Amino acid sequence: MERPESELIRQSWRVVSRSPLEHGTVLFARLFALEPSLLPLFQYNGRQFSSPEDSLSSPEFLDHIRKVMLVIDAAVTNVEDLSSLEEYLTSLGRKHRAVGVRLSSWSTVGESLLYMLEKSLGPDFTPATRTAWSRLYGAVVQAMSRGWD
Ligand code: HEM
Repeated sequence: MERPESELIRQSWRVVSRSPLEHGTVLFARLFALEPSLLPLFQYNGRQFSSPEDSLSSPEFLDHIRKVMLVIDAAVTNVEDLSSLEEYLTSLGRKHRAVGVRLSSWSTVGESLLYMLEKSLGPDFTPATRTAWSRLYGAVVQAMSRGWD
């Protein structure tokens, strides 16, 4: 990730980072709207969520969203030199393994992240901004993939 894209990522993330659960709530609502077959992957207290709105009522799931947003925040923090996060990201890929699932739906999660950013930023979601985030997301998924394999 080069310099120009890096300030773009930082600037755009500031808004998000002020209310991470409200934003991650959009990401996951979008995710389950696009691919409801991912809903059963998130099971707490020996229960499957029936509908996407059920997931938003689960404190365990909302806490999961906060973890996701904290990891994206760590990626933003290290956007200039990710290799600093490489080991952690490989360990995160290992975690998915695993608990049970592949990362074959990585693009859908990526499009849900970009959806949340588009909706939050509005006119500030420039072509340059989208491209920067797509590349950052791609870099994170690659490190996680090294994890998993
Ligand atoms: C490729 C599609 C993905 C799927 C289907 C998926 C699904 C899941 C599932 C089922 C869990 C376990 C939930 C639980 O039992 O609480 C999980 C954990 C997690 N995921 Fe994802 N995930 C994907 C990609 C990602 C990406 C791209 C990131 C971040 C950039 C991410 C960050 C996390 C974090 C931080 C956890 C918690 C890890 C821990 O407890 O140590 N995931 N994911």
